[PDB]
Amino acid sequence: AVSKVYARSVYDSRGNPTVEVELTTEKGVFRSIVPSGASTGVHEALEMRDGDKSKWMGKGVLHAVKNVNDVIAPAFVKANIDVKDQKAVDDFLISLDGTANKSKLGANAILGVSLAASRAAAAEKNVPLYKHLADLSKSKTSPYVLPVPFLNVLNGGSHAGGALALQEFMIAPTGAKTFAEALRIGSEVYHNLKSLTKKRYGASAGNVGDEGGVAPNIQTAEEALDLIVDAIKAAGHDGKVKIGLDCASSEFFKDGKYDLDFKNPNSDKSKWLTGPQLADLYHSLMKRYPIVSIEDPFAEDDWEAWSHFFKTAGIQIVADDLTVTNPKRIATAIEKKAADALLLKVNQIGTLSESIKAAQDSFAAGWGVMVSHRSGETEDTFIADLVVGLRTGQIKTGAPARSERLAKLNQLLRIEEELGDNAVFAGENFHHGDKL
Amino acid sequence: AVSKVYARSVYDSRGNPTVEVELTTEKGVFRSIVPSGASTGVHEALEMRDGDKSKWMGKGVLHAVKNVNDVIAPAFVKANIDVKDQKAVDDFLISLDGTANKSKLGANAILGVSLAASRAAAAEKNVPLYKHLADLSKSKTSPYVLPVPFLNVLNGGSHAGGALALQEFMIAPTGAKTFAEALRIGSEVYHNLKSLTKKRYGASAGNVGDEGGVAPNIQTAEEALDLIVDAIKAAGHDGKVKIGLDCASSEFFKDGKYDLDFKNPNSDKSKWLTGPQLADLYHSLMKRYPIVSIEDPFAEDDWEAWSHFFKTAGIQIVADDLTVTNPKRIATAIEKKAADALLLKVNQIGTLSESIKAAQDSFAAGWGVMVSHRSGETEDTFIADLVVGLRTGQIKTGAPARSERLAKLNQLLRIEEELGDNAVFAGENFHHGDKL
Ligand SMILES: [Mg+2]
Ligand SMILES: [Mg+2]
Ligand SMILES: [Mg+2]
Ligand SMILES: [Mg+2]
Repeated sequence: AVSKVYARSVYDSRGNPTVEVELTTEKGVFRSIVPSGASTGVHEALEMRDGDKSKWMGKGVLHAVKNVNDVIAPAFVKANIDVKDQKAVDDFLISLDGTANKSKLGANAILGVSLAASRAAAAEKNVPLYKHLADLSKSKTSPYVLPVPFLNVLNGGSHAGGALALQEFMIAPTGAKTFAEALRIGSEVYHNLKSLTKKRYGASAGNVGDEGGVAPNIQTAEEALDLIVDAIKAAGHDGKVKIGLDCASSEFFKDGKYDLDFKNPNSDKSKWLTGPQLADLYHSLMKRYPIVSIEDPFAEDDWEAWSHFFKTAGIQIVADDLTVTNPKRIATAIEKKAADALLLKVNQIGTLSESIKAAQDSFAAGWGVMVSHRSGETEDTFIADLVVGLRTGQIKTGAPARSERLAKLNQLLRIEEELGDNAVFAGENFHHGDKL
Repeated sequence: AVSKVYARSVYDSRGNPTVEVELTTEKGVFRSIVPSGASTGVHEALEMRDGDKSKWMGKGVLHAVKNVNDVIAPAFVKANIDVKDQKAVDDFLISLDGTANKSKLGANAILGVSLAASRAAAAEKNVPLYKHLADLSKSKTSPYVLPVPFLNVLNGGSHAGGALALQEFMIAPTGAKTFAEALRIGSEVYHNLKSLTKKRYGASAGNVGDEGGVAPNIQTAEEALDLIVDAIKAAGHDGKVKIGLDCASSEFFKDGKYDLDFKNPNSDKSKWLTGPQLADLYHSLMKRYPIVSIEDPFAEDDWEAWSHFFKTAGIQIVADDLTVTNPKRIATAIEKKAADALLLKVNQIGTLSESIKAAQDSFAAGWGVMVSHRSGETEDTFIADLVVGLRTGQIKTGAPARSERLAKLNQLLRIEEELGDNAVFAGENFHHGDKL
């Protein structure tokens, strides 16, 4: 029984204010913190900011916070809802906002309540969060599946200063036998990468991006990939580690063309690429490097481009800004055969229930599901329990550096240990972890 | 009644393993995570690493973990100690190691148990950590004192790739009325700095160091301070923000001289400076910038240089590597009049009890106490409750970027809120916050 709902302003991993919510019950106080992206898709739910340039550079969230305290709270408490009933909770919240993109109260106002409720519910059932989560989603729990982590060891695009267009370059230790081993191999590659990087491009190149990866000032994907393969090799893990990319192409799409030098204000329009051209580029990288997954190869509404590449790709193709964890967007994606994996971001849609549906819809279509954090994270470890609850077999929560990332990775170590013989690591079958 | 003592290996903010301890009582599970330094003094208690180059590059902690699980555990449980008596807990652990520097079990194995015990006690006494702490240390609680945060917005030395020798360039919002206000302005400054940096030094210059600060490739302190001052002004906080430094001189002390270009393998020996020469430089900077604190201006055992400088300092002079949170070392410094402020690090000494004593002896001698994190941090927020419990009035826990840093800051916002009207912000009186 909820006796209280309260919100406050806290800081994210980038030093920007964010919403933190606290829910009180007979069982105790439950907390949750909302994340925040940088390369946020146009179709994402509304993230409300104060816009006051005299405070936090106009990035405060007093309004959103106010909505929780002044509007949401009173009613919620009055409603007397069963926290164990996620759908109920969410329905209430959505009903309260009334808009399609949560423009009334704001997604960051709603999310926090939604997430806090699930925590309170788990306490009530006297079960671990990932367990309640599996319950909510009707996932198979025998056994549970530990996912393969996709570590963004090299940052580009909007996550770091430099010429690199592509946003994330990740390593996936699909060759590990357990979650612990995977993370060990992952950090080993990471340390080698930092050394090489400094060695090949100067000390400064070893400084890090928003997500904790090294951020060398290079201009081609080839140079980034060469470093990674050399690092994997130097670490002694060749063949056990694969690569995944996050192109975040919408960030550089302009006038129906893709600008690979978009970070340069004086970019050369003649160099801009067409969908098909960009597809040729991707293909070149695929043939040369052990890439097993590409995210956002084409812009958020460039449907034809995704569908075209999809038929020749032959590897996991993840939709991020294209789907925005929105069941309706996914249906279209599914119809157009544009991708084969969903990038799940609680904050793109705004409610847990809606996110769980997105996952269920994807899995129903034979798609894969990759749970993810946002570039602006917090000490909150929700997603760790989530990926296990949903049995996706794959997560992306950063490089093995910067605590907003390790918190989730460490959390996964604790769960694996707890589960013992009741869990298996996804390994090479990460694409369809849910079916393991 | 402690039923179980357990430990596991987790990862720090740089991707290196570390010790995580869990203490189980009738009241629940209490956890603690140990931080790890980079520019560690020769006198620090022993941090135990495995040295198996085939795993984690030799930085494993399996041994320390095993020490806790197989050595400390059984004897601790069987001892039936009362967690409420910190002293008895610590005395027990120390006697068990039996070395001057915790070289048998490792300080990293010991600290986790010591700190975890204090959490369990607080639960038992049904009080917030900071209160239990203020209790353990006989601090005056009316009101409580909230500390000024020293934010390390510009990183150098061993914390980042680049030429900059001095380790940390910090801002301190002493001209704020509340901690919440302090952090607010601190971040605003921070955002301004990052922008300016990128403009003045280039995109890559905005990338960050280990502690969340920007890392421009500059060679002089003046370049650094100039960036900062412009940032303060630009953000509109001219007057409310002061500057602090962590020179970490021990790292560049060689042959009785100081090398301001120590990262350069071709450093110019003729350029190396004498103590008095270095002191000159300092006085030069203090004259031109609102610097209010200097940490480790001289080497760990270069006593005479310290004593010399102290005579005409006229500002807070903090001892770090020189004192290593060691009472015996503190005695010496007080006597030789080397500094007037202690840098408190539980991991430099090893037990909560010993660290408390250190603070007490410092306050007794009329010194101030700056509570501190380590460059290799975790999601643990213990020090937030610690600074408050000791009522020091000042803490250093990083820039407002990277959750290993924000987690502590967020936690202080929470406490501020909770204390309400029963607490004051130290402001301009940080030096003697304990006398407020
Ligand atoms: Mg994005
Ligand atoms: Mg993405
Ligand atoms: Mg140091
Ligand atoms: Mg220091």
